[PDB]
Amino acid sequence: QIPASEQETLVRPKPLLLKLLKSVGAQKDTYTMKEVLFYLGQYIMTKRLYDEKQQHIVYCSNDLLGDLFGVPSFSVKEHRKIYTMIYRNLVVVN
Ligand SMILES: COc1ncc(-c2nc3c(n2C(C)C)[C@H](c2ccc(Cl)cc2C)N(c2cc(Cl)ccc2C)C3=O)c(OC)n1
Ligand SMILES: [Cl-]
Repeated sequence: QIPASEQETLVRPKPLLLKLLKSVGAQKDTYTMKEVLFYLGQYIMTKRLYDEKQQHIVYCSNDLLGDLFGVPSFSVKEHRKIYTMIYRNLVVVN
């Protein structure tokens, strides 16, 4: 699905994404995609937003994550879709 270089992309989160990131990690201006991806992963895991009997599906209809991504649920295996959902919440910097 994804090239390995993608995680090196330098990004500046939009306000809503930054709000979420600050609840799981230190506040800075610029992140790598690897960092954004990790913090979002930890947010999901700590808040237990996944189905216990169906661990590939994240449910976020009752969470700010749902507002960020614009979906009630998604699969952790759908990597291309996740990248698209994240990208709409940031500006790439070069
Ligand atoms: C309960 O057991 C359990 N174990 C494991 C998982 C679990 N599976 C994956 C991820 N997780 C966690 C950290 C949420 C993780 C992931 C999912 C959603 C988001 Cl926004 C962000 C991340 C970082 N990701 C993934 C997604 C992309 Cl685009 C690229 C690379 C990876 C590795 C996965 O494939 C998981 O997901 C809820 N549950
Ligand atoms: Cl929330």
